[PDB]
Amino acid sequence: WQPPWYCKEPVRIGSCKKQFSSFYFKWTAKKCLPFLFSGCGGNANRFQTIGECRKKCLGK
Repeated sequence: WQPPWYCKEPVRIGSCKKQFSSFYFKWTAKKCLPFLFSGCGGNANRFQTIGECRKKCLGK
């Protein structure tokens, strides 16, 4: 692994009055940080558990 898209890909929440759990891979950290996603306006840097986290941005 060498870093592709995901790691440097921006965190987006969206805007509607319910939030679902998410993790984004933080590029200057080297691990995933938690947030919550609303639904109405995200991207694709969102790992559903912290075990999916490492498969896009570490080579594991």
